[PDB]
Amino acid sequence: ISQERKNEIIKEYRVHETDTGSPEVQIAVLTAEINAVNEHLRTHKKDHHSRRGLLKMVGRRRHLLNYLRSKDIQRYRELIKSLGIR
RNA sequence: CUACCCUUGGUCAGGUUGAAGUUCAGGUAACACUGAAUGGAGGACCGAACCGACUUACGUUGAAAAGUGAGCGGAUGAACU
RNA sequence: CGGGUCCUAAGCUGAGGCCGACAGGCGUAGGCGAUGGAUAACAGGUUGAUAUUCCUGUACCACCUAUAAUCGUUUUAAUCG
RNA sequence: UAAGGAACUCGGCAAAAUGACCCCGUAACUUCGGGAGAAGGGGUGCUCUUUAGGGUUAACGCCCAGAAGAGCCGCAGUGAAUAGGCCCAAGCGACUGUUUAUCAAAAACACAGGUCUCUGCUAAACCGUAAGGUGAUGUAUAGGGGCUGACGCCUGCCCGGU
RNA sequence: UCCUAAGGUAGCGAAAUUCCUUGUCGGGUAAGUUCCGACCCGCACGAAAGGCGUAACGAUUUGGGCACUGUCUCAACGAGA
RNA sequence: CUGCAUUAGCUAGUUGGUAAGGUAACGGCUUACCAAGGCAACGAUGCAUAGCCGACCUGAGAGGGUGAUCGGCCACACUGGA
RNA sequence: GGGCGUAAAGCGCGCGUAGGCGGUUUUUUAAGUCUGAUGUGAAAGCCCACGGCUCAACCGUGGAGGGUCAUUGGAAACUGGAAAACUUGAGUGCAGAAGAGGAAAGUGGAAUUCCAUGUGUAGCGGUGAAAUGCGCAGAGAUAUGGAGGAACACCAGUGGCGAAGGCGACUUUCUGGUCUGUAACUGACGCUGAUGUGCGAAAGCGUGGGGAUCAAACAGGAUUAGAUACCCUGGUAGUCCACGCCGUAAACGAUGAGUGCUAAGUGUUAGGGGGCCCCUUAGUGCUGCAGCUAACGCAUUAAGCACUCCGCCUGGGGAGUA
RNA sequence: GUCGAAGGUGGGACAAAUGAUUGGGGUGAAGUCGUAACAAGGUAGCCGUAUCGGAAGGUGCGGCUGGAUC
RNA sequence: GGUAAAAAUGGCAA
Ligand SMILES: [Mg+2]
Ligand SMILES: [Mg+2]
Ligand SMILES: [Mg+2]
Ligand SMILES: [Mg+2]
Ligand SMILES: [Mg+2]
Ligand SMILES: [Mg+2]
Ligand SMILES: [Mg+2]
Ligand SMILES: [Mg+2]
Ligand SMILES: [Mg+2]
Ligand SMILES: [Mg+2]
Ligand SMILES: [Mg+2]
Ligand SMILES: [Mg+2]
Ligand SMILES: [Mg+2]
Ligand SMILES: [Mg+2]
Ligand SMILES: [Mg+2]
Ligand SMILES: [Mg+2]
Ligand SMILES: [Mg+2]
Ligand SMILES: [Mg+2]
Ligand SMILES: [Mg+2]
Ligand SMILES: [Mg+2]
Ligand SMILES: [Mg+2]
Ligand SMILES: [Mg+2]
Ligand SMILES: [Mg+2]
Ligand SMILES: [Mg+2]
Ligand SMILES: [Mg+2]
Ligand SMILES: [Mg+2]
Ligand SMILES: [Mg+2]
Ligand SMILES: [Mg+2]
Ligand SMILES: [Mg+2]
Ligand SMILES: [Mg+2]
Ligand SMILES: [Mg+2]
Ligand SMILES: [Mg+2]
Ligand SMILES: [Mg+2]
Ligand SMILES: [Mg+2]
Ligand SMILES: [Mg+2]
Ligand SMILES: [Mg+2]
Repeated sequence: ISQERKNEIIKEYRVHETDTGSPEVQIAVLTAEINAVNEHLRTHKKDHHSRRGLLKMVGRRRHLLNYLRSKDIQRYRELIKSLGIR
């Protein structure tokens, strides 16, 4: 995804100004990137190498979503409805 | 008459099975996929009309120059008319 | 009411035309040709023998004649097409 | 129709047996569809009592349709009539279908599929002396002809002869 | 060693093909020229005049069970033409 | 406190509830009714094998093997039912 | 109280689920842990002591011991639980870097084969030597043109990239990962990974397309005792493309992954920093201590020293068979 | 009358024995055929795969060194 | 660059 679009996503989900590392920001950007590669894979179904990157991104999102639910369930519930992930 | 064909018409009680697809639920990164429900496929199933003619008995100067009786096959189809 | 004085399918025929010892074959325009399209009447009564056909009652369709509310009256704006 | 029960016979030919509906249950094998109604069993009348319902109605009523229990009668309750016999193997043909009108219905024909070959379009092929047609108002994923015949696994060697 | 264009492969096999032949052995039967399995000395199988399998299907051909019975032992009686 | 996954599904009185009956007694123990539960890779279900233990044999120990005599508990009494 | 480079043994390689394991500080709790008390763990036996049998065996008596036991009282370091912090791990941002990483279109040039003509002539081709073959119906050779498929010389390097298998003309589009610096941010969010789930050379299989080259099978020639080979001339599948299937290789570093620690010297790839030199990060080679090893060897790219987790081994054959 | 041992009937499951015949394995004469591997084993060998051949094996494709004189 | 081609076999003991 473009740095412009990424920056827009950070601003939408940043917990505080200057926040770039919160699970919310990281999950949101990951969600965008997963969708973009899923789009690539629809046209290019035999780009196995790119799909592997997508699999790693899905796992990293899962692990952060696991951590957030563990720490703050409200923050989790708000993030999943906002990003439409479940 | 009969064979095939052309054009235009008609007919096929009732019962059964339950394809694809779809929807919902679950499931997935997205798909596969799973379960219900829905759906109504087929030279599909059983069985009358109808069409046929496997067996057998009768009939054999016949009721009949090819039939009758009892069973028998198909019966939405390459159907029958 | 069914058919004709309506329509066309397959098919048949076919002015000229094309082809062919002859006879004749083929074929265009155009015709003909229902098994289909279009198309205005029903109930009751009645004979030994006919009936949506006769009769009784109540209808419908096309056309004609007359009188016509109204509308028009020649680039026409009433009307046919 | 005693007793027997295929001893009959070329051969169970014919006959007998099975048969309805409901419930339980159901194998090898398989192309996963099937096989299957597999098979093998159980129930079925009438009366009374209690009692889930559904359709149509304001309701009543009417129509449909169960369940449980307790009784009654006969040799027997789909009390008549009508309604699969079944199973295990082997050959052949995949299959539905077609055929010797009137001695053969089949393992024969056809078939979807395979393959070879011809054919560039006024196509090849076919009918006609021709004209004119079919092919096709189609155009090589098409059309004619030969052979093979679902599907699965396969399909070896020989071009000397014709 | 001789010959050929090349010498039949896989699979299958007393077979819708096997003369000899009721081959031989095993199974099934009290007893089986049929049948099934196996064997291979294939008279004279063999790969699209296809080879070998094959679920489903068959008024197909074939062998064996269960049930059933006047088919039979072996006939008898009754109804009707 | 036992082996086997070349045993992965198992169960319909089954899991729970309600009521009644029944038992010294609690309880699906049983029976109607209602619901769809219960169990299982932390090995259910199946199959095989086996009485269990105090002990006993061995081993430096940790372990391994075994379950005579004696004592405890359980089960059985020709087989099966009452 | 053993191992898995070469002896038997690292899954071909990822993505991940359960499970196992997990950085630093504080506070608290007390499940594990530690320390007592109480009850109980029959008797017999074992063990120890003593006593009785002439001794011993044996008999008797008293201790001692035997729980993964229960109940209850303390301790709190560690493990666990709870609460609150931290930034070193792990990520994110920001600023840079290189790359045959992947997918899909498009564009080139060399060469091979075939076909068409011109010139031209008696061979060409091939081998150890031959022959089959091709050619005289004009071959081969040479010149020019056309058709088609496949692969990309030079660059090119123990070079680069990728989890592995792999990836080499160029262009564009889409897309994955990695490294350096910085220290915005988050704040242990981590590691491994049974069962799962994907990817996976080549050959092979299915459907459709394509067919230059090479080439199982197959056919000639030759060699040979024979030659079902090696060599020669041909040649089909296949080799190529698409989409499915297969799921295996000495899929190898015969070396599982993660983390930290432990002499040096030298080359190279992509960076960073400071004065050609020095320092530094991540790769990639060679050489070589300590240590390790049966030896060979390995040696900061461990096969050294450690901790976590997974897979695997237990004589050979039968057999990777039934 | 309910329940009910034993018994009967039926379709399945599992186990063991046996069966014409057939398959590979093992062992055992100094049997027959060839010579595939070990040396550059006389075509380096081996791994996966495909196909072919009396037999070991051959050949194609990819891979490995656990090969490669000068 | 090469390269000459062909080039089989030989009981178990001690
Ligand atoms: Mg039918
Ligand atoms: Mg009849
Ligand atoms: Mg039928
Ligand atoms: Mg029928
Ligand atoms: Mg005419
Ligand atoms: Mg005229
Ligand atoms: Mg008419
Ligand atoms: Mg009259
Ligand atoms: Mg009798
Ligand atoms: Mg009798
Ligand atoms: Mg007889
Ligand atoms: Mg007789
Ligand atoms: Mg009969
Ligand atoms: Mg047939
Ligand atoms: Mg038929
Ligand atoms: Mg006839
Ligand atoms: Mg007949
Ligand atoms: Mg035929
Ligand atoms: Mg042939
Ligand atoms: Mg015989
Ligand atoms: Mg024949
Ligand atoms: Mg033939
Ligand atoms: Mg045939
Ligand atoms: Mg016992
Ligand atoms: Mg010891
Ligand atoms: Mg080894
Ligand atoms: Mg490895
Ligand atoms: Mg004691
Ligand atoms: Mg390939
Ligand atoms: Mg060659
Ligand atoms: Mg392997
Ligand atoms: Mg380094
Ligand atoms: Mg050799
Ligand atoms: Mg060799
Ligand atoms: Mg060969
Ligand atoms: Mg010797």
